[PDB]
Amino acid sequence: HMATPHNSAKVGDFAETVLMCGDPLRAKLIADNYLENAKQVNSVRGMLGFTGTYKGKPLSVMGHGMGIPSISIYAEELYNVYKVKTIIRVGTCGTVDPNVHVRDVCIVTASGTDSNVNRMRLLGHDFPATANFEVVSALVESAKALNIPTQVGKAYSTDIFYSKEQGLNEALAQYHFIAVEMESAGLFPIADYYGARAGCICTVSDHIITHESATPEERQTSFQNMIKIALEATLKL
Amino acid sequence: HMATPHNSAKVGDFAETVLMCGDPLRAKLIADNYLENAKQVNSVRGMLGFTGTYKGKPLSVMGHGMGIPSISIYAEELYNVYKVKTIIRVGTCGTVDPNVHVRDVCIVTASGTDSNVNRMRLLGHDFPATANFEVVSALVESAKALNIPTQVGKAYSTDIFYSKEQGLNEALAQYHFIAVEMESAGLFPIADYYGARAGCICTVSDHIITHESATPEERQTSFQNMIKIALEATLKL
Amino acid sequence: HMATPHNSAKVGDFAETVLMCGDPLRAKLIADNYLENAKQVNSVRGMLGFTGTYKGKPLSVMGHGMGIPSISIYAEELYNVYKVKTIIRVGTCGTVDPNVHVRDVCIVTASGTDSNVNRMRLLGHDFPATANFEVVSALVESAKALNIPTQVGKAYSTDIFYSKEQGLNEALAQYHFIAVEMESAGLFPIADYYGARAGCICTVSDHIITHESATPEERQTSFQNMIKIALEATLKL
Amino acid sequence: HMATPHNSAKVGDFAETVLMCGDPLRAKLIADNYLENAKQVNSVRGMLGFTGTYKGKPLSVMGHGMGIPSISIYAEELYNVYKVKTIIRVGTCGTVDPNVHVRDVCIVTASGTDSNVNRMRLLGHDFPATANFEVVSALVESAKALNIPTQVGKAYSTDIFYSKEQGLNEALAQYHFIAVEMESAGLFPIADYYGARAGCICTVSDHIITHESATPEERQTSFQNMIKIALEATLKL
Amino acid sequence: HMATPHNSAKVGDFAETVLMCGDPLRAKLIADNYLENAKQVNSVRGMLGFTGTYKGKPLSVMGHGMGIPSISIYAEELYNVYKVKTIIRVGTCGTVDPNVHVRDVCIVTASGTDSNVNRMRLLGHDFPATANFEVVSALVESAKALNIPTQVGKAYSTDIFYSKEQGLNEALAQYHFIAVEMESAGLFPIADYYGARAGCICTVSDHIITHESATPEERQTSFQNMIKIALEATLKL
Amino acid sequence: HMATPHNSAKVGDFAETVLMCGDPLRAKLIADNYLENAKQVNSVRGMLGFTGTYKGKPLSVMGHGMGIPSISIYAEELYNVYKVKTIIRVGTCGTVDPNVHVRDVCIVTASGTDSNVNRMRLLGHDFPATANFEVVSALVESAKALNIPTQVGKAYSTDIFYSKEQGLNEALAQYHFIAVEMESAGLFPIADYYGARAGCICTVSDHIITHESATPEERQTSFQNMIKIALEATLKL
Repeated sequence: HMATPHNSAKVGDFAETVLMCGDPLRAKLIADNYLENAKQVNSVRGMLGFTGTYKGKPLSVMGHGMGIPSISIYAEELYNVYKVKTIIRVGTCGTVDPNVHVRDVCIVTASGTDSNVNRMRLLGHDFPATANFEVVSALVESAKALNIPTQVGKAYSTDIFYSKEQGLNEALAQYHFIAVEMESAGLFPIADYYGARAGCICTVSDHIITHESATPEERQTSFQNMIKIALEATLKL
Repeated sequence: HMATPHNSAKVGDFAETVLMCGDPLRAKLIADNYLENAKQVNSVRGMLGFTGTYKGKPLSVMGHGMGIPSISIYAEELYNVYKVKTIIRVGTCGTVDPNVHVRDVCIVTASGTDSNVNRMRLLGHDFPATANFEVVSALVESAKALNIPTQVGKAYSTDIFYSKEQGLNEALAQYHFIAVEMESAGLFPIADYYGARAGCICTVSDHIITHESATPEERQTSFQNMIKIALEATLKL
Repeated sequence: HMATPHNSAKVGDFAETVLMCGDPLRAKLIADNYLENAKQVNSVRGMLGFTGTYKGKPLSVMGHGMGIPSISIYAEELYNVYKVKTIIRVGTCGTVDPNVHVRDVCIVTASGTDSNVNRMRLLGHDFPATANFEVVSALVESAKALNIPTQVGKAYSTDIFYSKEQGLNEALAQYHFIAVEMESAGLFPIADYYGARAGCICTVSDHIITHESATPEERQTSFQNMIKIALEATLKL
Repeated sequence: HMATPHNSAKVGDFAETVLMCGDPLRAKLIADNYLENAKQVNSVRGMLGFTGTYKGKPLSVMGHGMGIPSISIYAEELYNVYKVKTIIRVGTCGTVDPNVHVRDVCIVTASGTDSNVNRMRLLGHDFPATANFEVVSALVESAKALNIPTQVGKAYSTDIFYSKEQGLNEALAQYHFIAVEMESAGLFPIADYYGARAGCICTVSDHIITHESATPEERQTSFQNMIKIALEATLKL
Repeated sequence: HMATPHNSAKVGDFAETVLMCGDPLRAKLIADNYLENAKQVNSVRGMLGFTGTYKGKPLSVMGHGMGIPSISIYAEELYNVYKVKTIIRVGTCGTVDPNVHVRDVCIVTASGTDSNVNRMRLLGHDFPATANFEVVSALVESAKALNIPTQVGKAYSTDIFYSKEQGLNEALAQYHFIAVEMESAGLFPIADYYGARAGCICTVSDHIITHESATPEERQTSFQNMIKIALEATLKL
Repeated sequence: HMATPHNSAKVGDFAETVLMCGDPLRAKLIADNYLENAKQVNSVRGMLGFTGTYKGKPLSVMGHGMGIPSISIYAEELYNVYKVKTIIRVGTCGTVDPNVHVRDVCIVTASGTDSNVNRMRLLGHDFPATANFEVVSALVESAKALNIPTQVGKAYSTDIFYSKEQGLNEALAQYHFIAVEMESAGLFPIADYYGARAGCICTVSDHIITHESATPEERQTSFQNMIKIALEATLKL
């Protein structure tokens, strides 16, 4: 009998800090290239998860799939069953902000959404999906120590990758949303429920307004910046 | 350059009919054990997809991940880029209906949801996520020919696997929803948008109100029934 | 001492199968021209209802008035007090679909709406108003036996006949809604509540986008086809 | 070709003031017992309408059927096509107010609702369905002149006669709603749109909280009071 | 220990009738120029309140600040703690109605809003913020005795003075809202809760569509008219 | 002609950094006891505002009234007309969190709300009212330098001081909201619109759940601690 319907890991197999990204093959890339002593601890549904050490400190990395419902399953389980204390989401994003550019690293303070999941948690009201301040601060300070500039601010998590919605990008730009992605607004309230911590850091692959797009080489540079910031932050958490 | 951001398959690598299930490893099980001549055509993000034949007719099977946002990405791409004509979702479900029991096969005619994705398509109004009548009929007729009883009726697709919502199950039972799952309400409107076809068939693993639960052996038997119905239906579609 | 506040019929005065249309004078025309041994069983509020036989089987026909609140009153009473098992709504509709034309016969699988009644039944969520599959199938098979082509698919039930809403028609057309009327979305959830069956069949009088319109002579012919399909379907139910 | 799809009357056949009630047979009773020089001007769908004189002044009376969608059709047509200036709704109601009793006459100043029709008119915001002040005033003074006490205050128009909603009656009572009915909230905004006038007066048939119910004799007394108030008010309008 | 968190007055220091305006300095001007024996009874938060007599009858005047939340605090306290029976709001307003002009006096019968406060009182439904009919009638009659023409009809209370909302003014004009301000819709339901009375009268300082605006001398003239109407109305209440 | 309808200050009369609190008399106390060379720059509506220096750096202090609509007027004007760059709200709050106590200092990262103002800015979606990270960090370190412990996390801004809402406090506690107040959720999106910065710090006067309450002497100690944290923070901003 598995510890959860979606994870074959035993309790204790996950470290107290987990980095998560949507693509399980990127979780494997992170484990292979940045973790020592790495072991695979889950392969249910292909959602690869790993546990090793980064500069001596135990750390896990696991895929979360695409969209709020998917990350909600995995994060709820990590906090509840596996007793994880901190999850940092790592990924790519689009941007609409006029002063944010392709290749920028975005540290998320809070995330809006077009999902109903947070209204359902707070009697239909506005519940800001808010990153933990110690996690945000650790990402900011790590980036500074690594000499990597960052953008710090709001994300927007959508349920629909293939948006047909007119006027959305313009409103997001007006209020200086810096990242558009699909998961962070589902993660932060789950961390709240469990008295635990979460954050998110993303790299800008596309400017939704100007249509600038990162080259493969720029995506490599940005990814290497982002993952080093996240990894060094875990030593602080 | 991949044909889509989430699929490395070339146009033409997918048959005009695709079976989809949330777990890519179950897609592989279907391809290996029920399709002949199965070839893997996608492994991006571990979301395995295959193309082979059932009784000589080309058929594909691919994972769709968990939740409406995930299936929406994959289905939008299959209809738009790969020119798929028919998607049949296959899976397990819970039930709340007093006349539905563990091991029952459920053929979905329409699906409700707590997602916002369909309100956003229809100016905020009620948009029923409705299965295609030829697909539903093909599934019903296939089951009749295979001597397998079916329940035919409404599903409910939730964004939240780990529900904390009081009164929901009782209202679903009152109106005889037969299946609770997480994806069909996102699939059916995308098929509409592309002038294409979709349906869903599921087997009951759990009764959410009585707490009865299928054993692993029962889940295997149910799966075998369901998949035979779906495969035979594809010959009619 | 009436059995309901809106119906003087005694329990037993209605057959288990009832055809309903908005106009009570059309219910009388159906009863006079297609039922044998028809007896008037209600005239409260002018909402004429009749009971006789069609080809030997008991059948009733009654008006339901205009709009969801009106049909809700009459259908709730028919299922609850009069122990009706099957209601088939018959009527005319508009269409927005590019491939549906005036004079087409539409068999409804599910209906969207701008009403709040179904959100109120399902804790504010999306509750698809869904026709019973056996009823839909009986109507489809009846039309086939009569060599009458049909369109099968979604309707949209509006509270506002004199719409002023910009963009609605275009969105309905985009998702291939085939019929626009005012009642079916209220009928189907009431059938669900009582564990009973309902369906709807309509003929297109107007194309809302192209502005084509049926002549009076064409409306009479369409009506005759539609009512024959429904009557023959009742024999299979 | 009829002047509207629901009314065979010619332009000019309706007086500038129209009394309306849900039951067309009650419209006929009002015409038969209170109008002189009465002629029937509509019988489409059985929705009887009449035009005569009350104490020398032309006055019409017509049924409107049950529910907001039904009255919306007939009232929109009366103001737009028939150039009516004033509609007064007359009917029965329930009450929840602790200081209102069965047999009381209620003059409606504004009406709440669970319908979406008024949100759709005002960009989703709160649009109070508000009676015209001159009409309200004419009803109040007419009652004073006739020595009939009245209750003056808010109504609530519901789409669901067979309510299953918990806590509604208690909230309506807390805010001293005096009448529960099904149509007035749909009438007043249409009058607004046409720069015209509307009101509503109702007699209490039932106390929804205490379950007191008017006897047939009490219903006769209250009806005679209400209709005399309405008729006398028309002379001032 | 103060009688409320926002008011230093002792129980009884307020008359049973209170005029309120947004600007506490204007409340002081009203007390100084129109009340006899006026004494200041509150200065908490600068929200000046006063109690005196007008033509022998006890009357109070107090500021309520800007917006629904502010007036909700002060009015709730006045009705609950200070046992006030009647509150009349006096102020300035904009208009969008084509037949309303700068300097007009508007007597409010009911008020719409973009606030959520009334939906939260009535289980999410439409709750009309409705003025007490005796107050409306007293204001109308007072104006007539003073030979001052008045406009009588709906207001709209917004939370956002600096509106950026497209299409709102056009919709308000189409349904003949005569006044735009920020507080009345919050006042009237609180009066209902306590079984008390409220009304609102304002003078048009700006036409939002034509951009016409009152001169300072005209604003003084209209204010004197409006305040005299309110004062005389208090003698009838 | 005033620079704005609610403020008599000339352009330039406000420093680029402004502390704001609800009570204008508390604004006056802050200016008198903590600013040097303070001059009053506004008295419209009694909403006192002042400008001086703190430790040599220009600084203003002004009241904002009670509730989101009030602070929206003043903050919009300060950012737009007066070209303010940073607003820090200072005040008192309640708490429901089990780990937060009376006298605690709360630094707000983001604020939820039952207001509609932010949905109206983002096409009906969830828009998190989010404090600027540099401001939050300036407040946290200022407290660290002063050896004052702080709580950092979410606030909830309500429109209704006199809440009657069942289950709200329990949900706020479950998700570890640390502060309940009435304004911050309105401030943060306005700062966003103008490309500027805002934050909020409050001291807990009351525990809503335990009913523990600050003595007047304790409120004074906490207020001084909070205000010194804000003042020192302005020197880093």
